[PDB]
Amino acid sequence: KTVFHLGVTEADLNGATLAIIPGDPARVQKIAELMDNPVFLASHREYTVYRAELDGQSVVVCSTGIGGPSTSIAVEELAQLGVRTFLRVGTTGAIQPHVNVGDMIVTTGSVRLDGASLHFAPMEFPAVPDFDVATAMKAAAQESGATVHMGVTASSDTFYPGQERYDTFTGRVVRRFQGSMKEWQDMGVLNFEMESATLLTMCASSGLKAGCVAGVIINRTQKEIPDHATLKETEARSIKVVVEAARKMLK
Amino acid sequence: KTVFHLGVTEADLNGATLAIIPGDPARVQKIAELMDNPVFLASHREYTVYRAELDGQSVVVCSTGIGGPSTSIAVEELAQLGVRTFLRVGTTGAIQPHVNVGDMIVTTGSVRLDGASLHFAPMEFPAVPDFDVATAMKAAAQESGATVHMGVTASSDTFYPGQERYDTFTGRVVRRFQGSMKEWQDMGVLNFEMESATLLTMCASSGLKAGCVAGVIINRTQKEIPDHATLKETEARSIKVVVEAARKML
Amino acid sequence: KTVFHLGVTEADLNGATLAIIPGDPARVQKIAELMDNPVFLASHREYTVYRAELDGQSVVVCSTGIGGPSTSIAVEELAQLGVRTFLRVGTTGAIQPHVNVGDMIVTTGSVRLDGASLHFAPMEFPAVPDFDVATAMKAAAQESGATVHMGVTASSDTFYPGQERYDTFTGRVVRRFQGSMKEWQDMGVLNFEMESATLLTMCASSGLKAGCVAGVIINRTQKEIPDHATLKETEARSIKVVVEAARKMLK
Amino acid sequence: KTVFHLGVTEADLNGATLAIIPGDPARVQKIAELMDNPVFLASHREYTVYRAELDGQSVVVCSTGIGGPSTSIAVEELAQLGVRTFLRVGTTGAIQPHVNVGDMIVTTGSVRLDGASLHFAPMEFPAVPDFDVATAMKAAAQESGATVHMGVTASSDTFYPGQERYDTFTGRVVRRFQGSMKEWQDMGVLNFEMESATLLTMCASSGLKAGCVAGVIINRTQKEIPDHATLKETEARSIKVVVEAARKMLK
Amino acid sequence: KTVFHLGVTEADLNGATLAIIPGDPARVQKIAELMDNPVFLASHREYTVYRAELDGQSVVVCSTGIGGPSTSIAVEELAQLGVRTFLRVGTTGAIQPHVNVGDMIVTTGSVRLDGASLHFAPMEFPAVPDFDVATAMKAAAQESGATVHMGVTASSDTFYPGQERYDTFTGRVVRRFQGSMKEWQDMGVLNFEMESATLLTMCASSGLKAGCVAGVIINRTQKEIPDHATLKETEARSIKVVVEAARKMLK
Amino acid sequence: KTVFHLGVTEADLNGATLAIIPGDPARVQKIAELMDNPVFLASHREYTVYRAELDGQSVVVCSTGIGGPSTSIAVEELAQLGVRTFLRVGTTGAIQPHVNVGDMIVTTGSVRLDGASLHFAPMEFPAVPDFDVATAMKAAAQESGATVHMGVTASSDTFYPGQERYDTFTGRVVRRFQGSMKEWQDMGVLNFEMESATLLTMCASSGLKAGCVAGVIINRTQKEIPDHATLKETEARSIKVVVEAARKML
Ligand SMILES: [Cl-]
Ligand SMILES: [Cl-]
Ligand SMILES: [K+]
Ligand code: NA
Ligand code: NA
Repeated sequence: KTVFHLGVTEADLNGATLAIIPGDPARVQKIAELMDNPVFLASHREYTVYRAELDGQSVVVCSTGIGGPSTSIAVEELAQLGVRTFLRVGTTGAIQPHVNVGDMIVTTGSVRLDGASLHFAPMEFPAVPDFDVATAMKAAAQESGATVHMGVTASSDTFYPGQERYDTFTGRVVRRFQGSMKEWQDMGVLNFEMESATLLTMCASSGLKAGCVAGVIINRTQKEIPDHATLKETEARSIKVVVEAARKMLK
Repeated sequence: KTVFHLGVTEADLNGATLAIIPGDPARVQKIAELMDNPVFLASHREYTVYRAELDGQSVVVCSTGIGGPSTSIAVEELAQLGVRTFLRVGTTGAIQPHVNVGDMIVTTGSVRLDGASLHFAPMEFPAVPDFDVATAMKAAAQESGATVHMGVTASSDTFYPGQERYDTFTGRVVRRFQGSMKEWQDMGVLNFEMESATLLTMCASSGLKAGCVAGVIINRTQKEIPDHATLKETEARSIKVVVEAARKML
Repeated sequence: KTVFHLGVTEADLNGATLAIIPGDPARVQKIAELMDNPVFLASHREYTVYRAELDGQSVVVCSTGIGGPSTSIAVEELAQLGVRTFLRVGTTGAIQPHVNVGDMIVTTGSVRLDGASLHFAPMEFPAVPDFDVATAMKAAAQESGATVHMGVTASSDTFYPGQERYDTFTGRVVRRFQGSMKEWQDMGVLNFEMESATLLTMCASSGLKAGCVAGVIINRTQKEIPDHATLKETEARSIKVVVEAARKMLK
Repeated sequence: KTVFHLGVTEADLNGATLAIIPGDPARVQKIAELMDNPVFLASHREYTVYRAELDGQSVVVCSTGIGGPSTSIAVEELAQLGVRTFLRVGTTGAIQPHVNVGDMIVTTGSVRLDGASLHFAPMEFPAVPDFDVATAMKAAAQESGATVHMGVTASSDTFYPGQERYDTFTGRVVRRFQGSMKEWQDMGVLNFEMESATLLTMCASSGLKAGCVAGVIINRTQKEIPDHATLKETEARSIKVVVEAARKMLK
Repeated sequence: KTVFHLGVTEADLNGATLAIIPGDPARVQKIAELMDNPVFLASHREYTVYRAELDGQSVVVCSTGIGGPSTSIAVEELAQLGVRTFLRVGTTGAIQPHVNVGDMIVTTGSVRLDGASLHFAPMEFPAVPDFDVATAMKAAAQESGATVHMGVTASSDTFYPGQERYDTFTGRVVRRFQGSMKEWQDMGVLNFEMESATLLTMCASSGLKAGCVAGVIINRTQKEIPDHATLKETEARSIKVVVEAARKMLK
Repeated sequence: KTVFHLGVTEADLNGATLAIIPGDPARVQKIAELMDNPVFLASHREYTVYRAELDGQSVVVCSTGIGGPSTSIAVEELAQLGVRTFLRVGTTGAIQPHVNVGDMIVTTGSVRLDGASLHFAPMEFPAVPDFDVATAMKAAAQESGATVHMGVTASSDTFYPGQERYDTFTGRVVRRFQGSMKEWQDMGVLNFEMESATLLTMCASSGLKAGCVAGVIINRTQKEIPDHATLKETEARSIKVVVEAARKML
């Protein structure tokens, strides 16, 4: 009746079969307010849950927290309450020099540098979005006017060594990830993030539709720092895009 | 420069940056003749190479043979000669009951039950098609009147135990693949095929655009050996689709 | 010099070298409250940070959120700011019949059913706590009058399939985890939780001291979803213990 | 009655229990014509099937195409039709400086750098030839007057990165295969090819007798290009040897 | 009624529930004679078995030989005869620069660079000692006045390449172990040894209590082969420690 | 210059380039006495080392103890002292019905269910004996009059769960090895053993010549208990065979 982590019932969802899932709980209300009659449902741990209405249809907005584990919980419990489509939205740092701040990335596949994806399908299984969702996301992102990159995302269970960051406490990176960023860059990988492999694998192997869209707020190959105005616009466009993607997904 | 296996030069390709790559060498000419001015280029081993023209643009048709290994050779050598986009048109076995023989399946991602993909990217890397290619294949399949399915393909380095076929000489399936078909089926995997994992991983990790459309010649809900009656019709439909998909990519 | 996620500085920590790291942001204040001069530092995402004083020494309390990924971020950024010792206090599902709800388990080693641990050390590396911390946790737990169990914890990147829960949306569990709970039970594994493998492996391979003590909120031999009853009193004991464990580490 | 890929029946084989299996379909007739009454059976895909008679006994010659996958099909379908002994013949590129063009390599074991072998046996299983076959091949090869090398062959699922070739489109080789040729060389590996691991593992784990014999036509460590006559002699010798090996295998 | 390899009966053990298990057969008599009424039981292969009495309780001393395999046999067959606690006392090579010859190392966890541990638990399982044993070992070692180190031990199935020794016949080390010693050192791993991974994993997963204490006979930051001069003295201190650790475990 | 574990020098071996390596130290003298001028060199741990003479050539006999780890030490340290050929001899339990007690098994390849082999070569590398050694062993075994089996051996790091034994303290076998004996049986594996994967992988990847021969003294699939006479005859034949195998190698 009431799922263990989200603290929400099916009734609270008002027939919603689609959820927009940001990572940050503070972003949930912002996304919900883009739609009609946003309603606060619950807030427990990293899970802030809102409901809103899009073209007369109920839409859930639920934060996942950082990482596949907390994400897998949110998706599972929402799925128990009837949610079938999951739209990942956020902002990300690109690792390709041709990708600029303000561009949109729609994940076509994820490098599974996570662990939670393995709890739903063996490693050989592709962390791939639902085609309709990826299509809707591409459409919404392009209609926003932004430059849109359809490509592979490296999905890491860590923010630091898994994204080959050396500016750390130990300043070192395990053997597996040494020189990994260059390897991903050469393989055409667009960006790092921390939830897509879990989300895509879990859903693609569980009869759920999922996809990931993100605004690029920084480029690790570029030394130039984006201004607050461009960052604000990119954040806003990212959530505008995901809501329009939701609109395209609704029937 | 003449590539080792394909036996063709970049000049032979006449500026072609797109290749249609069937597995069956006999399908190459059949695909090429759906296009303009088809010309036989070379035939060596499982590699039959034709060149043709589609809306004024050169297109290569080149068989890959069966399997990731022979496929990886074909793509690499075509890539050396300037080909950047690869459209696999193949035959496949459906593992979902609702899929019918004669249907088309466009791979959105491949289960990597192959070995060759590992020679281009670690297993964590997704065997995913280029989005434009997958989109073009879906559109082409629909516009050709075909019934098309978008979804995950289990891409196996074997035809028999890796696709959990039991009607074999030993009748055994190695532990790893025991119950695998139902596991894939439960996970929503649409079909079995042998080249998509290699092709998709190799291309997605090498700056090449790839995709796989395949005609369903069998449903594993019924049997293990594809009926010989529907093969040619299904193939004919698939090549119509892949050529139209190529047209959309150009 | 503020860390990326936690939003705190080294100055904010007032020389703290020890951190208590609950998973639940709500539990942070509750822990800091048991110490002297608790002060809210920051709250961003699943990271709520308080500072407090224990026997005249500054102690950080910082939520990790659910899962290895968000935990690894908290630990790394706290480490950048001078923290060297991390005490996880959390909730857990015991899988041994002789362990009761309300009991406490000090992890002596974690089964690495996560992904983040691999970003710090290969799978062969033991997810083992610092010996001094485990010692301090055992003594603190005993001195609190509660029944304590020393032993191995299965640390999963998921709450559902990785802990072999079948009462789910798909009702399926991937081949890897089919029959896994019985396997762990037969191997003497005490409980399931979601952060210890990451925490212990990361710290044991990074020159950081870590340990995990957890209150049993459910016995998996009985059911899959923990009773909401006694969730509070179990939580109350665990944080009492972890503070005393911290006191022993600072002595 | 008719096998799906090869397009032949048991009757077409005329009681043959031994098959010579070259990679190249264009080579099948050549091998068959070394024996008595060569008869074209079928040609489909990379599979050209001939029948011939050796000392009054029927022998099948069937191409496999390049790679374990296409090979596994031919072996399986031939096995269904009664073939129990499989003699791989072809030419190869050595990686040892002491192995010269014109020499014969008889595989005593294969490094499993393929995928198909795993579909018959886990990686721990040795890709080993049947001892009688290896013995017969060594005998035939030595009786040919050529210098014969008995040793380990590296069996790669690719021609390019798996054999650490950098003269490619991307010019890159995955981490796994970087420095791999030198590793194999130092381990005494004689040559690269692309079928033996699959063939040998499949047969050894399925009650089939298999072995691989190859003429050396190029050496990765040598810069000299062998002349046309030498290449022709080596090709001719290789198929003469495999037929003589078949003769020794026939009972 | 005699166990397969050890050649002893339960009656021979005289009610012993605790075993001291050195690797060296010659060390068995030395250990036994530190206690009361030492008696030779049997010697077959690498298994020399003695019995003695410590505070009126029977203690069995049994060599394991070198390696997880022979160790697993000894542990199993002793467990068949009622032994529940296993104290490994061994020799070890220091990985850290300031762990000196003659120091004692108590293993808090083992890097599983072995194969035998996998025969009892998958790699995710922690090679961790029983807490009481590790506690008793630390106490005994510290009370003895020895210089004691608590920490992670790299436990290898080989003495040479698995402990990155280069002064060997080939002078080669497989890719996996190239640079591994520095990796372990940077991760804070204290020492190399060959039995702890198997012993600890086996026991922790089989309801047996185990621990490993080892005398440092070489510092690997200096050389590869232990000097003979300090062997006897280091061994003498280590066995004094393990006997006292046995005393602490008995009750 | 004495090697650390074996406690012998190169001079001690008197130019020996071949070693016979039984697992049991007690069997070293029994092997050495089949040859000329046997001499005790050293005994430390599980390593009893003898030197002997076979047709005028020095041959070392050295025990390895049970398991790959201790075996790898002996092989390495002997190799440092000039030994290049290693003949493992022992007795084993067969898992195939057609393999009777008294028969001889010459390993053609080993299932690497060990850990030490990985310290010399990745798992993909075949645990294969030197062909001359295997050939010499087959010949020597045949000349003794015993039925000889050439085939794959499952080489386990444990005696109990790795050989799927349930008559143990816990009675438990880890998931990996559950049903494993039947798997190997179906794959035609002849026997279980505990040293060959390490020995063969180490030597085949290090320019050393190795092989394994073993008399069968028990069959997992047979109820019948072998009598003392046949057992005694089998262990005696095994060492006779390995000495003759050594003779053929020299
Ligand atoms: Cl099919
Ligand atoms: Cl050492
Ligand atoms: K041993
Ligand atoms: Na989280
Ligand atoms: Na092929």
